[PDB]
Amino acid sequence: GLVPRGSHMAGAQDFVPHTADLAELAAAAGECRGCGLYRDATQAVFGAGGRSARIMMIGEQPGDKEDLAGLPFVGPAGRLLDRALEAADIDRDALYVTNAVKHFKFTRAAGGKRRISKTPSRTEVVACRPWLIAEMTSVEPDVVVLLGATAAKALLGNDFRVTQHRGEVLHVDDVPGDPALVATVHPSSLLAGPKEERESAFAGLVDDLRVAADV
Ligand code: SF4
Repeated sequence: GLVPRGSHMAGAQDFVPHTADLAELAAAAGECRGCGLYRDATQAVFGAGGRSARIMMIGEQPGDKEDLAGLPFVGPAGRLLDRALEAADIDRDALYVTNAVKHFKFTRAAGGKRRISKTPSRTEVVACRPWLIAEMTSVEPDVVVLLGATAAKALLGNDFRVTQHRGEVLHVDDVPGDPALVATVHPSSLLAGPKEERESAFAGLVDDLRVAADV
């Protein structure tokens, strides 16, 4: 064909430039129309960090605060994650942090105090995955921490259950570079609930971060 058929016809793939440079990738994501989420979001929120990072962390999506900060993990969940990283003795300079989808999907409720996140469909996750693959091949992390169900399923499969594999180092044969994978609870889940449950859950997140950092 004058123009061939191929992966560039699906999802975000044709918006991803043939460069591993994270600044160029982030600039290009600002123009992505790979699914419908770019329309109502303020901006794309690419990952943050550098290519020497040994640990990559992936959440679900930018939330209300991130959508306007332009940066991942800035809101209350990000502050809880910072507390856990510090308890786990993990250097922020060793991290590249991002999300399975790069545009905030949301609604409002009258009387609300924030835009309410809505779950990306598996269709949206698969559409945005080209960016995640670009990030992973750019950074070459030794280990990927998957924060919550959307991010864990993005790499481990749509049937994967975070709740059934806590503490475990995983490897799957179609992830570029074959990094270790550790799936854990998303920090937003630890913000609410009875104290004893939040405290036990926090300790478990610190444990999983420490497993990842010991890879
Ligand atoms: S969520 Fe991902 S695939 Fe969809 S428009 Fe945004 S960057 Fe592109």
